[PDB]
Amino acid sequence: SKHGLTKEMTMKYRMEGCVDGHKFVITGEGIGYPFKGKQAINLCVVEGGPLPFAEDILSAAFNRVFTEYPQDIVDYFKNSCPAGYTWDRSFLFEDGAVCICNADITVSVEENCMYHESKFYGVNFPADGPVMKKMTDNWEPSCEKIIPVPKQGILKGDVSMYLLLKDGGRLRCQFDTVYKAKSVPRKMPDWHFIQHKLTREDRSDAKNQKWHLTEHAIASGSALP
Amino acid sequence: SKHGLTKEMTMKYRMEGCVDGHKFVITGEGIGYPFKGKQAINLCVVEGGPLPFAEDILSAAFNRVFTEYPQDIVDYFKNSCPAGYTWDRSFLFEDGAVCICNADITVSVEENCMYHESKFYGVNFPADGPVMKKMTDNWEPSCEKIIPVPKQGILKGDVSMYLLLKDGGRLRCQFDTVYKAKSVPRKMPDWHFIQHKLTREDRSDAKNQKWHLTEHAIASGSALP
Amino acid sequence: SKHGLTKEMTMKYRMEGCVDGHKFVITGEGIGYPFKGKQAINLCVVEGGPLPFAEDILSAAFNRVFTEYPQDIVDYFKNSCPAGYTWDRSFLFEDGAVCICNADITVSVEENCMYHESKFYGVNFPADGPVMKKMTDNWEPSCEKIIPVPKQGILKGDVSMYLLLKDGGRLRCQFDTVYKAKSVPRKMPDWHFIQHKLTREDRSDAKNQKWHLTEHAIASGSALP
Amino acid sequence: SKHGLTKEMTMKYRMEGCVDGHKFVITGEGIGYPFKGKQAINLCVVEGGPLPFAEDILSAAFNRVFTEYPQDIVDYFKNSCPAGYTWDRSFLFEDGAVCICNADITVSVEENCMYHESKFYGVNFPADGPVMKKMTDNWEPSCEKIIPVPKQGILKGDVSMYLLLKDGGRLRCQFDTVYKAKSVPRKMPDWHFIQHKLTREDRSDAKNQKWHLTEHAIASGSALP
Repeated sequence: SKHGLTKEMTMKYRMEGCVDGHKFVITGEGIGYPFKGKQAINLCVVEGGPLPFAEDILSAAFNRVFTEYPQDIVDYFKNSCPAGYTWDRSFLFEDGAVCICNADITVSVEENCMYHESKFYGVNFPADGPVMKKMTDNWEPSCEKIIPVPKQGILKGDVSMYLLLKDGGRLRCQFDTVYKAKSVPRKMPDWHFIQHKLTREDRSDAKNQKWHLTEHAIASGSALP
Repeated sequence: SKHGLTKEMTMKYRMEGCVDGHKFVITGEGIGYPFKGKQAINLCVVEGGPLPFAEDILSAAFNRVFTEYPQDIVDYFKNSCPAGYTWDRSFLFEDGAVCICNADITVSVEENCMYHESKFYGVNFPADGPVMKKMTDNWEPSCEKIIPVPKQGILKGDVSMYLLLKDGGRLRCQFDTVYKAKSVPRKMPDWHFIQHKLTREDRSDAKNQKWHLTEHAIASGSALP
Repeated sequence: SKHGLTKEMTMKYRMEGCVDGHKFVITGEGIGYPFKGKQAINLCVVEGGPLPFAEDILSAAFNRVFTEYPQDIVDYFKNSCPAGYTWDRSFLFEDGAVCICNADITVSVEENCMYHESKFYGVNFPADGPVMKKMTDNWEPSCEKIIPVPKQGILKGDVSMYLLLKDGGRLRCQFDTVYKAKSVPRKMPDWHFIQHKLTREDRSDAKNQKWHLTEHAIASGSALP
Repeated sequence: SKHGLTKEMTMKYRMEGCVDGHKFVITGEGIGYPFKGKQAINLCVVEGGPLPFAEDILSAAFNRVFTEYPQDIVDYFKNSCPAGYTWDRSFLFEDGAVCICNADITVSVEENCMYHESKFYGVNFPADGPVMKKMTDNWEPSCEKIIPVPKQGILKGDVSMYLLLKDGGRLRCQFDTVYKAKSVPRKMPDWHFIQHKLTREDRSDAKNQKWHLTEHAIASGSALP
């Protein structure tokens, strides 16, 4: 219980959102390894299912506690634990669609469990587009830049994301994030990168829309000396 | 009760939102003239006040039923009444801040009253910026383009907005809106303009954050023959 | 010769540019009415023809001297004559393509003729897109906002443009312009609108790519009192 | 003379451009190591000096031949040699300024020298801004994503850049590039990253504006297995 964290943790999730006027509630459970930056998550749509839009857009909404950090970069995210941190993100798609997501991350040390509460709002996805037609096929791996805001004790993230399409194409989406520990820390990182890789597999049956998500994420500094 | 509307109506409002992590609830009452495109509104912060951000950002969230339309353009908004219409908008500020707002408009014909329920979410306003420092001084009058989407029976709005600043400057914000009647109509307008003019005056006292808002709005076609 | 201008003038044009690596030179002649805001132009491709891209993208590059101004708004553009004015514009298309155009406008009072010299550079139009496939069908009429920059004696223009497509669709393009009289004037306008309407008709034959362009443009203040 | 390249090469440069209406010509000479991804360049302003804008904006305009590539990623850039390749880029600054740059790269095998011819156009830098006030202090190291366009035999680059400011701040700029070998190759890379690090030092004296630029660049695949 280095910051209330252990090598293998469980996670519980609850998301509320509204995309193109369609409301929904999703819940989930997962297992992850904070220090390896690995997590695996099972989501279940609990209101408003089946969703009229691609599962893939919600992927990056479901915890930088799961990142592998080298000893030589401050780990703003694990240091914020157990109380945790919150984040706000805008997604700007190349076709004018816009999302905002908000999440709150917290640890129960007694349960060795992370609680994740999020809100997802999306507007202006064209009904004819790959998201509303569910023609998407996961995000490509990426490199996000993490930038400290020193006067404020918060971080920014900047990653240009690509949602791959079933027809072989790709849809660009700009993520701009604000990461805020619940207690603004005296120790702050220098700017660094975090690389990410997602997998997503639908496991929906007759009763329920359900899928499986994984992330693998590793922080690092510039490769140039 | 042409569409359940009369020449002078009252309006009730309830807004829930969250800007840079700060939650709030606002309620309001107003009086307006649908056919003149004129409205006047009094807002009161009922949770989360005083607000940490400029009142001005919420202005365009508080009803295209209040627009003066010439006989020769279909009035998508009055035609949707009494049931009403919903809209979704993204605000993209020049400094990277992003909002989304959602509203639902409906008429009680028996009460001669419009009900307005909205949600406002904003992220990434810099703490040092004019919005979070409350250094803004109303929006400049504008011309919004309204564009029909014929296969779908909905409209888009496109207006480039300018929030004026107390120091003499201006902050650009791009509004992209989707307007959706609750029943998709057979009669749709051609593209047209709507011009808008807002006024805003804070009337906050010791007990309550409160302000007064007005809009005047007129639709028209191109000025070129 | 109010500013070296008369009610009906001729115009000569020369444009050099490069779009997606393809270089070209266009020359033209026209006739216009400065005080009515009306002009008609004939262009001829003189190097690099036939063009691999839609004629329509060059339309707004070919003179705010041709705008109808009411007496109650300063006419920054006619006041700059005969010496004239220069302008710089960025075009940002919704699909990531980007152009820049630069023009220089000047009067020969002796010839009652406006000289127009411009540069047009475009990058990143997808080869598969409506511009490079020549699938476009004129711009929709628009309303540009003109904004004074008082410390500097220059104007900005902001117009959200829509290039119509032969298949019934539309392509958004954001124009941001800087208008600079060659002598920064003591008399500056307040912000106002200019509305525009273009027509374009190809008149290409066997020897030469050629087309005809017209503009009609009228300035005005807000329609709200 | 693997593709006409050797381990250490000289480079000659000529740039023509225009930023906010100010024209200029720059020439340069350098020495670099193609296989190490290292180059060092000396620039001299030969017309239009001293420049009214920060040297730093021209930095990324002055050759992906200088990138360290692992054996397991196709090197589109060295493979295009000696004939070479061309590229087109848009720069979109957070404050609305816009640039376009075009370059042509070619090898003289007999002289063991790379020739670099470029064009740089910038508009809408505010006179009051850090670029026009020369208040900038180099770009931060970055990670660019290189994306193949398989039907066309060209690459795209996407990098979100940060120009550091003398006052401790930062200015965001989005680079979107198109890389085109003069002969479209049968061998194309998969998407990968290139990381970059620039240094810039002014060496201007009484006669001439002059500076020294270096780049170090290394390609790599995702760090996630």
